Amino acid sequence: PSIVIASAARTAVGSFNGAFANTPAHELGATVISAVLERAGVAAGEVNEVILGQVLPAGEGQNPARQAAMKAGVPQEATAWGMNQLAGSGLRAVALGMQQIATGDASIIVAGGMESMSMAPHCAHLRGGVKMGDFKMIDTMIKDGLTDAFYGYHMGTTAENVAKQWQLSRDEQDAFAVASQNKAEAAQKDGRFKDEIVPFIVKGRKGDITVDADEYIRHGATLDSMAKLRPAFDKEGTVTAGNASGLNDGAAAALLMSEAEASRRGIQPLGRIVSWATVGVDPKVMGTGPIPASRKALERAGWKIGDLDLVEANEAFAAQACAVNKDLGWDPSIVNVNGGAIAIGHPIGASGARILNTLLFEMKRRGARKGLATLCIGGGMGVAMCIESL
Amino acid sequence: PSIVIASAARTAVGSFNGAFANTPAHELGATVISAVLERAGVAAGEVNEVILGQVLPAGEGQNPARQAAMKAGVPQEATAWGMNQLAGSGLRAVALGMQQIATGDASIIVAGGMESMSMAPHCAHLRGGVKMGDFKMIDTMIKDGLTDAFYGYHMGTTAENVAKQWQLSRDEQDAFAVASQNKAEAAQKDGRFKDEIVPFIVKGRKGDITVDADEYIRHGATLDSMAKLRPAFDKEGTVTAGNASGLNDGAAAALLMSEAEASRRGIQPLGRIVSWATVGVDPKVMGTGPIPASRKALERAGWKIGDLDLVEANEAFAAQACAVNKDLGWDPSIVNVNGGAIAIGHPIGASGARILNTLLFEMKRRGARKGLATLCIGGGMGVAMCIESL
Amino acid sequence: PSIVIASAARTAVGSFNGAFANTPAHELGATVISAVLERAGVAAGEVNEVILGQVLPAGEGQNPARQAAMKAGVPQEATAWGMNQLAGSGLRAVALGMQQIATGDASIIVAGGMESMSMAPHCAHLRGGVKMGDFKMIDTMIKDGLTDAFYGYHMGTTAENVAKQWQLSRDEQDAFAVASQNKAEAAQKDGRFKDEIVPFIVKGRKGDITVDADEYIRHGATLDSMAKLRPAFDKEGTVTAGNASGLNDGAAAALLMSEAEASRRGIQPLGRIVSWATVGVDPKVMGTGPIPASRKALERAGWKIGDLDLVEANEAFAAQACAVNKDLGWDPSIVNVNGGAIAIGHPIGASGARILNTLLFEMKRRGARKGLATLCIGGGMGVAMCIESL
Amino acid sequence: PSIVIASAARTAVGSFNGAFANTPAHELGATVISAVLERAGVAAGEVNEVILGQVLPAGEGQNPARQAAMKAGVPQEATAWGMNQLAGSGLRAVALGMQQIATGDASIIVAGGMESMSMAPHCAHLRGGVKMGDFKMIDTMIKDGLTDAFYGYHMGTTAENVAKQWQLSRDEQDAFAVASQNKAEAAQKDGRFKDEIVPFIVKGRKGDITVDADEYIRHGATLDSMAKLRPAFDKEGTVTAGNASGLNDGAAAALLMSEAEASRRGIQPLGRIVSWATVGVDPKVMGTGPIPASRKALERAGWKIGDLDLVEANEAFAAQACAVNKDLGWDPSIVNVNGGAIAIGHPIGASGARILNTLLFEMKRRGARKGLATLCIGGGMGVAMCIESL
Ligand SMILES: CC(=O)CC(=O)SCCNC(=O)CCNC(=O)[C@H](O)C(C)(C)COP(=O)(O)OP(=O)(O)OC[C@H]1O[C@@H](n2cnc3c(N)ncnc32)[C@H](O)[C@@H]1OP(=O)(O)O
Ligand SMILES: CC(=O)CC(=O)SCCNC(=O)CCNC(=O)[C@H](O)C(C)(C)COP(=O)(O)OP(=O)(O)OC[C@H]1O[C@@H](n2cnc3c(N)ncnc32)[C@H](O)[C@@H]1OP(=O)(O)O
Repeated sequence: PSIVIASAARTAVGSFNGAFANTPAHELGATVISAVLERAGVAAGEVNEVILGQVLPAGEGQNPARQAAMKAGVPQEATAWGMNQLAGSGLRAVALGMQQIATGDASIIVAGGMESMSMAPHCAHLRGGVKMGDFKMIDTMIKDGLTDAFYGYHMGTTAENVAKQWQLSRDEQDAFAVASQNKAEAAQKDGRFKDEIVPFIVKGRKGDITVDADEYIRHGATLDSMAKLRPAFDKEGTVTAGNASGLNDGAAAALLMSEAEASRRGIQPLGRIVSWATVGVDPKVMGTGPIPASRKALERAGWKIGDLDLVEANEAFAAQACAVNKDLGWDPSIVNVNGGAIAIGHPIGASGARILNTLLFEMKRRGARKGLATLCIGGGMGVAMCIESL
Repeated sequence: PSIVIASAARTAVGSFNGAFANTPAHELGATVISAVLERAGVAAGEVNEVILGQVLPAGEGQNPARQAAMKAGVPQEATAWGMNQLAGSGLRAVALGMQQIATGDASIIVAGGMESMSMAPHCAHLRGGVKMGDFKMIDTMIKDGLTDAFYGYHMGTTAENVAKQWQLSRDEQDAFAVASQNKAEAAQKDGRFKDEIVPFIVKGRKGDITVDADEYIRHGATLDSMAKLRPAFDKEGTVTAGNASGLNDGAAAALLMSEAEASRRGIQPLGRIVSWATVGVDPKVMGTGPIPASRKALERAGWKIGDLDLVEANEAFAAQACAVNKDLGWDPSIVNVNGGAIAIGHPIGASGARILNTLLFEMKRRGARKGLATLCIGGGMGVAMCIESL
Repeated sequence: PSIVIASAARTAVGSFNGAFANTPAHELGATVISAVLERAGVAAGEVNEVILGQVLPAGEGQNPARQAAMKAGVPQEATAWGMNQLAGSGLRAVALGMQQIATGDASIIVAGGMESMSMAPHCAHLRGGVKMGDFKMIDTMIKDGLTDAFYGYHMGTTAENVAKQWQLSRDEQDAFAVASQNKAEAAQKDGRFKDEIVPFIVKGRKGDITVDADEYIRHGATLDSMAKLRPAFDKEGTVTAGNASGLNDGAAAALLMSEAEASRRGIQPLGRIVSWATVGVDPKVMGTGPIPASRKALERAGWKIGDLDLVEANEAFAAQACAVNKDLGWDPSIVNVNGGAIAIGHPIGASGARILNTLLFEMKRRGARKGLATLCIGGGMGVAMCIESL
Repeated sequence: PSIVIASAARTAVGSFNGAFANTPAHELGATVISAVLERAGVAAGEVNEVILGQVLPAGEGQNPARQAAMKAGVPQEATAWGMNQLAGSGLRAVALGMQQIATGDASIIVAGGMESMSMAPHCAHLRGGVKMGDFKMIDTMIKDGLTDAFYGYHMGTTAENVAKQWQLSRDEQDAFAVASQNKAEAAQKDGRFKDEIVPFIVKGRKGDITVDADEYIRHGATLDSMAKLRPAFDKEGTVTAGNASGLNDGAAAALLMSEAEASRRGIQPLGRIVSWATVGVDPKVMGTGPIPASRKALERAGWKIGDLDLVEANEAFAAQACAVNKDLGWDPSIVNVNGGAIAIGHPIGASGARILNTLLFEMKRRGARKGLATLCIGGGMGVAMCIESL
């Protein structure tokens, strides 16, 4: 069983309280699903199921994955469900949809992730009531999306654990965060984000606004701007607003069918899916996931690391990214070539569906036979997926 | 591939704000995880991945699937995620774990669902700031759990729609409710729930308490007690609190491995998952969900409906319950043999693993060979699984 | 000018989240206004102004004093206002009422206080908009009621400051606390709170409840009960939940008019206001306020301490009550004869009027000619009033 | 007994979330207390009591009046309290101050009001808990300040009710509004608010800002810009954002003492308090309050309406201001000569002292012998004060 990605589409990544400040995630998910179908000329009524990862659904209504699907006119017959591997959420959904087809329980899947971090509420358990005293209204975005459940600290503190263990400096992490801005701003001028991006219409009261640009890419980054920042996590630390990724909005997807099914419908696929994998690492050093998780995908497929021609390794942080870059020892010239999540941004639940899209469209453009996407996960996991263009 | 349910367990079901009014889901989760590990004779350190369905995770923190696994003594090298097909979730995860093994990506999965509706917070988007005027604190249990996202009313109003369609009188709905309470009260006194129930110790400042008994079952439910209430959703309707299920907290799971992997180890499985299916219908009549699902399941197993010896079909509402039974035509004596959710309760994400456990253990207890699990789903779906005893 | 208290009344004092847990303060106030009218034989039409002290009106709506008056049927042509000198309020309002009549601006005043500490809300300033992370919902009872504005600590910490300066042992404070409970119980049992209490009907869906007993008074309070408690404010402190007053709900009032006005109407008044005073003291030892205030009241009356026949000195804390009695040196057997606030409760803005009602109705029953009510006040003040029988 | 206002002062009136956006009301009051002292040449040590009207003190901590007085160096031996008669507050506190001196209980009183509508929190009663279903976080500014407690509608609705009863057109309201702005602008440019205003230093982190101008006053207000607004309260209405006052922050105060005392000190007082009055009306038409209150004040003074040389009548709403002027029939050319609240702003509990400050300083400037200040009050009341020059 060979399961292909016939099409792929992603919204631009927005900035926290930015383009998509008041846009429910499922609206963004609605546009990517319509966009994969439109691109593959498959009608929404041919879609068996919609699998969207999502970390931050509080307030958004029953099963926002279904809410996306219905708004893109996937009929009532089809099915939709969410899931959560935090930041591996959006790429694991592609694996799960891939698995729906190899097991012969669905014919055509649309799988990705969606994320409105801007729209995440504050919350508090108030059923028993609060007999007396102050309490905290909690930011679900931070609590459910960015804080470890086991130690109680921010994910910036787990990338910092990788900065002392691998001895990565404050200079070296500025040289990756600037080099991801530089690579990404080049990309954006060059139009290389055009193909993958499907524009989204933010419906306003005094005028619509079509968003087709990733707005968290700061233009023309020097080094002295990065190296004059103040650590956001430790107070004698090395991770900062500039070498860590952002908080973002965004949705992203891929359209799945068997390889036989694409070629019947006259569809030249972006890739085949050849393997994946998911492993666990010490939570304290959660950024290291992409290492064992790339290894096991690369073993399953039957590929080495030197084989690879193109790689996305989500830059949740600059500490974690460099560490996965070092241990695996692959050519860093082919890694995050149109930049990564520092510059682009990091919409948690969508982000793995993002870097899958960037790789598949850049793989097409440049002529790379073998790609790899990978994402470190909070709690200490890694996830990966080896691709092969036809 | 031929996967088998080696072991299974669940907590008792808690009343709304009752025994587990302050117990986080993942705590209830860890207890059921430890349970199936110990019941199969597999050590936590052999588990590859934990899949928990869960509908209402806001405030609990990062990926409660990982929190339940790590607490239960599963080692950091394994992985963990959750998902949301609403009331279908807890059975869906078992099917999702079956595909990991079938696809050659996991040896051994723990799969089920967990839900604390007690612990679901209220919430509000408060980033913009509220310059003036009231804003709503939104009950996430009601918003994300029980409210249709397209039609804007409760699930119980969809039960009015199904009742109106199927011409199911109030007197009929109350007679299904009282039976389901009478079956469950009978099964409680007779220890038919003891096997599957694993006690949960609620730790407290002032005394540990062991919960080993479903507390939502009302003893000696009479036809008058059901017939004295008012309609809860429609002011000239039929659906009341007596003939719908409640708001509850619990968890439930199953350790899945290939059939061969069980034999090596001397485990006597509680079932082979022969076939599974999920179908979509109109959100207005979401209770009809089980109908196309149970029929597609049966088609995938190559079974006729008259081949089943046992059925658990989830009792969200006595209106939809009566109707699903009416269509499929199976003997109602082999349906919810030990009562259903009206009596036992309806902890949403957990329900699908809840009824599966119930089916598995009565399937063992009476020597039934063929069994089917099914659940209706908000926003217009159903899910279903055949189990066959070894 | 010679001003009399023609009539007085109070609700029973409710326990925190007890009998009045969901009764707005103005509803309690409305019953006492109606009662002082009924007791004097004065019609609501004849009232000029209602003045009600109240510390925690947040969320009750515009000017709760006007709500209470309107509810009691005081005509729209009268006026009403609220005021806040913390625990002084309910007494200070009476003096303020006296001054309307003494300056010829009113003939007929209803004055006192009202408080629902149970109904006091949690709050936060949210107009700016909170960009990110967690914020504090503030208990307005604690913040606006019980915390010193200059030093940041609870009123109980000022009770420790007084326990330290006056060298007041834990066992001395406990014996006082116990004696307060035992004298309150004896008075309650003997019917001594009957004349002052007007019953309050708590209107309830499933039945109305008449509350006519002070429910905070513990029956059979033992010295061992007090002795076993942990210090509530300082870990090597002496002040506990037992030897401090509680958090409580109630209202109390007095109907005033000139002595010649009472004479024409043939009313036998409860008392003439001979004098009153308010003084400040250091916030840190706020419980000492009654010292300077009572001395100043007595000076203004032309009375010696030895001339008093009965005293209500409010029992915020055993520590401060003991300091006060020690310094003034009045005969302790004439002070809080029927118990005090440790036993009865401390509904802040209402307590001044509460202990005036107690003073006035014991004065009448025992035939005492000369009386004095006094209270300490948060932020460092006291208030005192001298009453003589006609 | 003759009471004089020896001195007076006010902060500039701040725009809602404008200059004083994060300044607690007691900090504004502390600056005005300091200023009346300095302007009278009276030391803070000689103050007996501070009395500050305030409607919205939730979350500011214990008795903000005491907080203001202490910050101003008023010694701990003095006393301070707050009161609430809504927009009547800041004036009635002055009459209450007078009465303290008039009955021989104090020699020296600072009295007025302070309000921060910007700092007023949102709130909710959460003590019992919220077992299920949505609940509102209530804007305390709207709930406690601006909503009628009997009818449940905003004060702007009482204004409409007055517009309809007095048959006041939109065009007439708009005219009056534009006249208020144009007159306030003129008075501001010409320096007429300089004497009354004390500057307030907003303490910053990146620099202090000195505020000494009333920032709500729109410069170059056009009739067109009033006329184009949509009714704010009634969709076929008349009352708009433009012909209503605003939501504002500010404080104001007067230092009082006897006339014989000011003579001893050699103070030339701003005025003698000759009479005051407060009267109730129907809540539905509360804007009319000033009518019977001014009449009652004039009758107490022994004055005819035509004896007045200057008047401040608060402009809560153009509709009610116009009705007041119609029924009383005083020359509109002597009313709100420097504009009113539509232009200047309406910090509720501070406004009655705000307009007293404007009457007094204009009375001084023009040599006007007889004045009157009056306000309407939510819930159906009025307050008025007569002032004579010495
Ligand atoms: C503001 C002003 O201007 C004027 C003033 O006068 S300042 C005074 C204002 N009022 C105050 O400061 C209130 C003082 N009291 C308090 O703050 C609170 O009651 C407190 C903090 C001291 C207690 O906190 P709490 O969490 O509500 O505990 P609470 O339930 O009341 O009692 C604690 C325990 O002691 C027990 N207890 C209470 N009173 C007791 C007594 N008299 N004897 C024996 N046991 C007692 C209770 O049963 C409870 O036992 P359990 O936990 O096993 O059930
Ligand atoms: C409590 C008591 O006892 C006594 C009393 O007297 S009650 C009186 C107390 N106060 C009140 O009742 C408050 C009355 N006012 C309000 O509640 C509010 O200001 C209001 C509801 C009327 C308006 O509030 P809002 O929703 O924020 O609208 P707001 O932004 O202030 O104004 C809307 C428009 O009016 C316009 N506006 C107002 N005056 C204008 C003028 N002179 N020229 C041009 N435009 C003007 C603004 O330009 C604004 O346009 P934008 O949308 O482009 O910004």
